[PDB]
Amino acid sequence: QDLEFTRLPNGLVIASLENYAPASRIGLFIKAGSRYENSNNLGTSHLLRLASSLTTKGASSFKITRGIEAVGGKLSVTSTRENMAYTVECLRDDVDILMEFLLNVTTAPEFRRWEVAALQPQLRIDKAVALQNPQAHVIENLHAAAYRNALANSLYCPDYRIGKVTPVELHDYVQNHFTSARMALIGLGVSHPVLKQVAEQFLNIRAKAKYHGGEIREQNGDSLVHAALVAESAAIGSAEANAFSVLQHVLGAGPHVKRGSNATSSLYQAVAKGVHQPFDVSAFNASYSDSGLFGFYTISQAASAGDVIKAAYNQVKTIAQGNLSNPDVQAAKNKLKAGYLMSVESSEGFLDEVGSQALAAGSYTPPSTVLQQIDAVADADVINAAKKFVSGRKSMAASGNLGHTPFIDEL
Amino acid sequence: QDLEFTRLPNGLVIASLENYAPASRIGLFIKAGSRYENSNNLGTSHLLRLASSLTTKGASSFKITRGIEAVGGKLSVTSTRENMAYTVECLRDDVDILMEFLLNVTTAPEFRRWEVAALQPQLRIDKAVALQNPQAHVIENLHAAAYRNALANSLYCPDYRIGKVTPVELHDYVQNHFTSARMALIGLGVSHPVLKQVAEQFLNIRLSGAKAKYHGGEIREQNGDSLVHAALVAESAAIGSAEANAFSVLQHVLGAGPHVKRGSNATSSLYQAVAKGVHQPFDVSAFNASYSDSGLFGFYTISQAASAGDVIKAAYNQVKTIAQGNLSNPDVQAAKNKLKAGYLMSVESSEGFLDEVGSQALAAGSYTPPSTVLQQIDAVADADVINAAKKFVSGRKSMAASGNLGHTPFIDEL
Repeated sequence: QDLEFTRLPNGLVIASLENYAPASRIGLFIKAGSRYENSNNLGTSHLLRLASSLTTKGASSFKITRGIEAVGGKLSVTSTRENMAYTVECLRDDVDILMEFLLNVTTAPEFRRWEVAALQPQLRIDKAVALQNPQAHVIENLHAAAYRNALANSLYCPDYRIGKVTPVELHDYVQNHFTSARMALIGLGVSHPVLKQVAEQFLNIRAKAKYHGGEIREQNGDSLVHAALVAESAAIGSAEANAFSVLQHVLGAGPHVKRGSNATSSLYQAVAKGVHQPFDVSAFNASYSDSGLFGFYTISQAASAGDVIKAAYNQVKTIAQGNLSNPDVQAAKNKLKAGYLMSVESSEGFLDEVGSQALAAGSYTPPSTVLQQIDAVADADVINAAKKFVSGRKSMAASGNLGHTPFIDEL
Repeated sequence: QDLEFTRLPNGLVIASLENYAPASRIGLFIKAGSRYENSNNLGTSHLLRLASSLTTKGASSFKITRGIEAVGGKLSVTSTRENMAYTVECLRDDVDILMEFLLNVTTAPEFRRWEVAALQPQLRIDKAVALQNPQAHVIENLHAAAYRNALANSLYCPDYRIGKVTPVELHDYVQNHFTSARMALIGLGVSHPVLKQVAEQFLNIRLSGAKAKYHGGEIREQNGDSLVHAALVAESAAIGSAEANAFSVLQHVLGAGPHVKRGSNATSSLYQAVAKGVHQPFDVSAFNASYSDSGLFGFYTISQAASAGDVIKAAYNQVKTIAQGNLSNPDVQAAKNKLKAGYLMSVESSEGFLDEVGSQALAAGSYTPPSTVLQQIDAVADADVINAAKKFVSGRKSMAASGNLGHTPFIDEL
């Protein structure tokens, strides 16, 4: 079948693709990420990721939990700095139940304060777990430096707001962003007019990422240095941004082979020529509706990172000068064509690509057309892309034992 | 009497001033602050501030504690990023006891590991107490930005080194910096050759320091607090330079805190300049830090969350106008009278005097009498004070804050 798609006069979107799968899948995306938080109501969105499965006007927290598990369904939340996502899974004989539970969470939650207060310390858990993975320190402390207010906001609540988030801020945040204009309802293995029936019946309701640059240095006790160095980018959808996406793979954005030596990654090889001590490196490419970021992510030892980062910085530098050949670029295209299609292979990874476009575009982009956009990329744009990285103002962030780590200006 | 002074061939210094006070006072200063810590052995000096009153080869931790208290003496430690200080108080009939305890702490401590491990969590206390006073966040997070390695080091141990400081690092830090070349023994109400007798007998003993390379930058510690604490500074002149005295004058011209209780700081150009714009509770004052290698100068800020962006610009402009040339002699003459007072009032006590004696002694080959210091104040020209302000405006900046920064600017917006 083909992906249905439309829009409501209230600005709401619907899609549908009856894949004939046994298990349906429905996902309500939205533009209510963490960038929409001011300095006052921080940690709000982290509470909302957990505020699902709470009391509603349509049902209680107990009915929701068991009513889902009785049919063996699923309920999961995903967030980005821009977008949020409420998603379900179930069998297509059980769609109508999960919707009634889904919308009561989204549309009309009550957020009774005691349930909220019992939920606050869960933040300390979900945060500190995900910060075991050291990248989450770096990336969060990185966006705090590159950008000022909006996209610099953390997905994860800071420590001082714990037990201070009110229901008042939530309902405000609900009413201020959970609007039909910002939403995009999506369903797979499901018919189109059903979601029309649901949305018309129920969902029919009512800052800038200013770049600054800078640097963070989180000295900690750990033998490995985690570090990143980036510059301002192009927003998603620009052909300019596709050039970075190509440039990302030219440098090598992680191994394709298990335990491979990353033979084609110009960075990992360029570092290997200088360094002979365990390391890792890869291309970082973040994109957003207003802006994005590009550069590379670093892992090294405490007494060798100062060599690794310079080598990566020079490899990008040579490519900006003009040192780049077509087949190298053609290879990165074949990678990018693969990275996209392999992402949307599953129902889930597909589902993220559908509504992201739907919120960021007035229509779904078929993947075949995306492949055409890849081929449209010129090698010179990829070079001018690298020029921006070198010439543009930088943003930096690290964590570890920084006894030998340089700064921006030394690079 | 007059302040005795000399130096030993091993590079050790002694002074003495028999003030005929009932209570003696002795202080062993040294160049072993926090700048001498690398990234590996951080928190070391914070442990040493507490590692006093531990076991030694000369005595046990119990003997030291009670033997002092039995005579009602005192033992206190002071540290700076450059210097440390071990000081005592006692009655002059009880000098020889406190010395034997003092030197055994300094000269030959054992640092037996279990006592050390029982002492580690005390760091979490002494730190977090002093960080109740919000300035300590700002100032520490400030030096981390202005400077790279040496003076950027915190006096206070970071959280990850807790329970990881070894005795090995200490004895190394002892042997690497507790040398006779870096010390300066001082005693008041005490005779000179006594300290000569002690030092020659005991202190006659044997890592280099690092540079305070300036970088600039900014820190922004978003927290839940209605008040914004903030600072903005630039690179300075080291202590002893006549250049540095100009800042010290410029410090008082702007107003480095009230002289009157609850006064409106009538002469503080900053507090008045802010007052012309703002009509909501605030505070501001001149910040002037100086060090042997470098220093810092600027101003410290306190404002509300939704008004600091106006306060800092007003202070920035008041300094800016003065750099352009807007400055008169009697305004400058007033700040001199302040500075002449701030110095003399500091060295009024035996204690505040004692810090001024040995600081010079470590940073100079001889004591500077205060009368000569007053001459150096009068030597300052108004134009140097203006060129001083030019450096603040023209030089690269360093910034730091803490609070609700919803409306707070950056360096570049200033």
